[PDB]
Amino acid sequence: HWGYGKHNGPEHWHKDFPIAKGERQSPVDIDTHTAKYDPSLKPLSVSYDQATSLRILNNGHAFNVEFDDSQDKAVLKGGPLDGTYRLIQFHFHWGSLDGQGSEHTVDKKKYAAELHLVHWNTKYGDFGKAVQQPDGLAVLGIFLKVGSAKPGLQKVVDVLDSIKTKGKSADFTNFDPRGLLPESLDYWTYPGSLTTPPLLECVTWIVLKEPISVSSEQVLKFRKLNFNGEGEPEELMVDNWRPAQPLKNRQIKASFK
Ligand SMILES: [Zn+2]
Repeated sequence: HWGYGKHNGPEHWHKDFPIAKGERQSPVDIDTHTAKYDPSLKPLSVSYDQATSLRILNNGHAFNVEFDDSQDKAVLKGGPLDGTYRLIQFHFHWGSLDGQGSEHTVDKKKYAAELHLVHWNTKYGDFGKAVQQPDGLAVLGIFLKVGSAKPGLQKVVDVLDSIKTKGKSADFTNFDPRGLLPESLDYWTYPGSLTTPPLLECVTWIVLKEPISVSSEQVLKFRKLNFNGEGEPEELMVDNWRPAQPLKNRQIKASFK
């Protein structure tokens, strides 16, 4: 019964998920002056040309755009990563106001939203096995700021009315996630965790420096979603972000000078 309310929000999660107070929790604040350039990192390889989206689901905490992850069709490689990571889903975190919503922060700055493209390491066979490993997942995080619209987001925004409430899904084929990426792949990377329960410490985070712009109208549509199920009291799906956690014994590395 975790969520983002007063009585069940991030500050409560540790009671059911003690790993919430662990050594490599996410998100974190990215202190840009203390991140260090690492010349031995590579460029990221983001290979989404064969991506096969299937469905969009309101799971009660966010909406997930799900992919076919039964072959190496949309993969992330390179950067800090060893081996091949398959795209399974993406989702967002966002605020009630444009001044908050991101999970990671940059010099304490909060963005209006944050996109998470979730990938699992093929050496572990399935997502469920991958999340039990320290190098199981790679999550590409992309900040959203409010300004110009993102044309490649509009197909997502337009289906949201059909998945208003928890448990609703809709077919969502032929969506191209390349239309959600910024121009630059410059990034920061560090070892962390899922940002939702069970908070497993299985993620190599790759957070892009360049935000994407979305319009106020696009984010407004996110904010019409509901945390509740149909026929339950309406609670808008807003402020579905975990705040920054202690960095502890971690260094954030930069791919760029
Ligand atoms: Zn997320």
